Amino acid sequence: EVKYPVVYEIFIRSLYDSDGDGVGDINGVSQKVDYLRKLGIDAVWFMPFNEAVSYHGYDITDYYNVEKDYGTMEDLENMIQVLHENGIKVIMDLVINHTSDEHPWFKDAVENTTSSPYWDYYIMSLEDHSGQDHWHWKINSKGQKVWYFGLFGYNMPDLNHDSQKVREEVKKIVDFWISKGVDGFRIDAAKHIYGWSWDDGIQESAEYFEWFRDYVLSKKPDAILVGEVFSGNTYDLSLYPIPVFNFALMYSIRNYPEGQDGMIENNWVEESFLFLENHDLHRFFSHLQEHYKKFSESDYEFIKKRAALWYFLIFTLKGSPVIYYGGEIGTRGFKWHGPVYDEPVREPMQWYASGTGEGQTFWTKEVYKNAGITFGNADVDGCIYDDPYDGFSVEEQENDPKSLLNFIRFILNFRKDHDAILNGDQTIFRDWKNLIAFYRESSNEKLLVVLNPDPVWQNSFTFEENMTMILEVDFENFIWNESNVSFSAGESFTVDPMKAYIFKK
Amino acid sequence: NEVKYPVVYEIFIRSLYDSDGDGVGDINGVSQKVDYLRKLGIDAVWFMPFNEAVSYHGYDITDYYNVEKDYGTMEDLENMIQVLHENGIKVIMDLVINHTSDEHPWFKDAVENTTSSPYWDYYIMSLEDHSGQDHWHWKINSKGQKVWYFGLFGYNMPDLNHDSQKVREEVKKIVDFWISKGVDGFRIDAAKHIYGWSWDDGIQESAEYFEWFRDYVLSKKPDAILVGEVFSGNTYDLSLYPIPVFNFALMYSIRNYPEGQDGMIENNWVEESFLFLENHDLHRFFSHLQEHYKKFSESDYEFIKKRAALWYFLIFTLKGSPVIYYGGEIGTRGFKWHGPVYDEPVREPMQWYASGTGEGQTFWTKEVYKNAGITFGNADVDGCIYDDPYDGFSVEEQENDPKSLLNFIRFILNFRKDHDAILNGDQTIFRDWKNLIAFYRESSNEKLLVVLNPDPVWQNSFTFEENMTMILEVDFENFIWNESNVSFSAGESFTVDPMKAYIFKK
Ligand SMILES: [Ca+2]
Ligand SMILES: [Ca+2]
Ligand SMILES: [K+]
Ligand SMILES: [K+]
Ligand code: NA
Ligand code: NA
Ligand code: NA
Ligand code: NA
Ligand code: NA
Ligand code: NA
Ligand code: NA
Ligand code: NA
Repeated sequence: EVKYPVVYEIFIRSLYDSDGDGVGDINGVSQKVDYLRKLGIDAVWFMPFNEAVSYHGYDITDYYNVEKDYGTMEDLENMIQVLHENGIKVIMDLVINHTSDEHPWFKDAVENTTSSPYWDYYIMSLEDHSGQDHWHWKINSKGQKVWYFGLFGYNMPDLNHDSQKVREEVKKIVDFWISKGVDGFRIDAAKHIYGWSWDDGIQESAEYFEWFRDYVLSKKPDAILVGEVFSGNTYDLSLYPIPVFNFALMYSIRNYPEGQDGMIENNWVEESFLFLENHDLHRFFSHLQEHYKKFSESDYEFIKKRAALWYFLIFTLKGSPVIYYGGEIGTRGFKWHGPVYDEPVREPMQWYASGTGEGQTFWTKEVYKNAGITFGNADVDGCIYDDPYDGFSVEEQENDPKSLLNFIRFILNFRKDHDAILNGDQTIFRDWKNLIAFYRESSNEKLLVVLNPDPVWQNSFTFEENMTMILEVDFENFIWNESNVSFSAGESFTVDPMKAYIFKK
Repeated sequence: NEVKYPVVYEIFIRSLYDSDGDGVGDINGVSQKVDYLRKLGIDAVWFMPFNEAVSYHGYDITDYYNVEKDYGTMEDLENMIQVLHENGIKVIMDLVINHTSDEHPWFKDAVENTTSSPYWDYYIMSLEDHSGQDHWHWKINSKGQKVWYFGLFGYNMPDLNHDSQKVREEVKKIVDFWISKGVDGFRIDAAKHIYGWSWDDGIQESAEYFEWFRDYVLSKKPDAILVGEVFSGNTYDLSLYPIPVFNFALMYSIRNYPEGQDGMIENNWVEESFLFLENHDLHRFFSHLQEHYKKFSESDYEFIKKRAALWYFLIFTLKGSPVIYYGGEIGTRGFKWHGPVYDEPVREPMQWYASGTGEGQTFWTKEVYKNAGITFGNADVDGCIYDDPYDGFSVEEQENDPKSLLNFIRFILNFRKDHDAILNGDQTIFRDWKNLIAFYRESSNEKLLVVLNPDPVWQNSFTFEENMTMILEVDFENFIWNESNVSFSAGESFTVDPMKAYIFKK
């Protein structure tokens, strides 16, 4: 009964360690269900929890088992039950573009070549493919050289989705996890299902998800589906027959954090999931710092205010908003380019003022130590982009009325009470740099949402019908209230710089 | 004998060539490397700021009328301009007039003497309280008055007040002065920000400002080169300016779609804009491509080289002045950092030698990296995070290697010199597909058809609208090129394979 649930993206390894090895785990997730519920989220998307070679989980070796680092199948079933009991759905990261090169299917294809049932699961050859783009090779025990295609590299051989066996195997994976209680799927690398290069075959990849959608919805009509199509082009995003993450809006906001004429209409993708950061990007807070060249601590409050304003927008626009774990406390982080790469935007969630306490994950500390990184005291406290006592923690923000955490909790709690946002259509009313205004309307409620992201210039509009102000936000003073004020059709309303309002019919 | 679209080489003096041994690239060093520049096929050099300034990059100026001492003397500069001129190379000065250093004597006087200072009107200053207002800063003078001032880029970069006619007169005077030194044109820093109370405020007002600036400069020197740095990927914003600007839209589009995209040329077109693939504020293009493909291994260098080469080919044949950032021609690597260093790693010592060391090699970064505790890439030892000894990335290793990026670029630039249609011609789009970029260049003296297929997989084809002769073929996948002529007739069909380019002549 909620068309546009709020999604929380969790990296299990960095959330909560329930047994002391420093690694976030599945029982750890269950132990933080109260925090999730109070945050106001409707669903969790987990980064991959299948058995996999690498820490991030995107190179899978068993689709039907749980990564041992995270726990057991029993743990997973229990956690799904706990989240459900708390009104929270579970979205599974489905990684079917490729497997690990350590997947038993692939190992068998390498060993037994054309005699292997899995030879046709992949894109393989015994003919020399040296020098060809994205082709790799292994030598099996018989000394034979086996060539295979792998867009993402030698350790991620591509699956052959022209094989009906592979399609049946995808159906079995879907069936299996639906039987465990999973509520939907986030489909990894949805851009690349087909294509002989990075930007080849988006039409064929989109077409693939017609059969996939039909199958999943046949088994579970209310299933959540979202594809990761890593493109900022609205045409590419709109091609897909399933919802996708709206990278266009995300990039637009990052490029124009003080607004831009036409921002909403120009980056609109119907039914898309709205977000500001994820496990593949610089953290949004850090991006804003870089944008403003404001890297010092006296600029934190300045940055917080701009961040909050764009969260407000994706929480009120039509579509499902996605919060990346820790985004709600302003978690910082930049991708690196060696000797570590995406670890620093996937760091331990900061529960504690001091950076340490019960359940605190710290798996990164050994990673950073072995890599020789001491910047940010990373090799001792585990985080390049967080320090003890710096205000970035759940503990420090929890009872602070001006924290980003409590703003987000406030808006998400507000959101639950308004069917026009949860289920409604949308009609853009204004789409200017300093005046974003849109109606949300379901059969039960009609709202007008307005926001001025410009730090300098006010704007105004005339009411089209009688409405009541039910929310006011002042991002510059960082205060908000729900005092009701009536307005009449024909009345002019001024929207000051960095304010937002919601009016109700 | 005019060239409307000269090839520009962007030089960071500190990182090019050290002529006196302190490890700091200097102006005499530039003169000593004039043969390399001429032979590369460069028509003009744009120098990062060489005025007296606080920081290593030069963008916080304390004297518009003197040369930074790290780089040399005014006499050095005059001789260097002479040397480049004698070699057919023009000189473009980085003109930084949005702001000065807070250590500029004008600003110091304004703070100290307030409304009695001749320079009070030069800045955006006030004795009224501005606490809490964004981009407002203050200093307290010797009389204990708190002086407030606007500084978009920060407290140490107070904005000049361009609504003041005194500041307009000062700008005229700076321009006149450097013109009298033989400077051939100006790259205008932060042209997006001349006006505006915030980062994205006042672009129209800033564009309007350059009408009077252009009119004044051209009145003094009709053939002056002008290009504004407007840091925006929006073609409408870029096209608003009455002077040429760097085409950030095309650069971002190529970086986002390095295997082509429908409408690439037309959707990112900015008339008279300067074309480029990297600069001193961006990740190096070679490194960008590595990240894009997740190909950071040395076994992938060849693969990356080929892609880099085809986009250089494009910006060397499209209408506009192409700009090469120093070391781009050997595929120099580099990522911006976010602490303890920032843009230093994309502004590292030019790699002249296979070994990393040799006469004139700059190494000013070695101390920077040592003091910041950076040992990655052995940087505290050889001064480069993003270069190693004997790794193939140097002028020495590439200069006589037939398949090097340097030899390809040098080849195309010297080819370019012989074709008036590129140097001076108009442009007419013929095809604008992901796997078929094709456009005419035509001057009164020559007509060309340029064709490129950046798609690594899918061929395409077109039909000739008139008889033309193929005068260049480039195979990027095999990394070979040739100028053996082949005639073609109107109505004849031509197939453009993946990763190939052609130039046909009427
Ligand atoms: Ca902290
Ligand atoms: Ca080298
Ligand atoms: K992934
Ligand atoms: K600059
Ligand atoms: Na654990
Ligand atoms: Na694809
Ligand atoms: Na694929
Ligand atoms: Na830290
Ligand atoms: Na020197
Ligand atoms: Na501006
Ligand atoms: Na300014
Ligand atoms: Na090095």
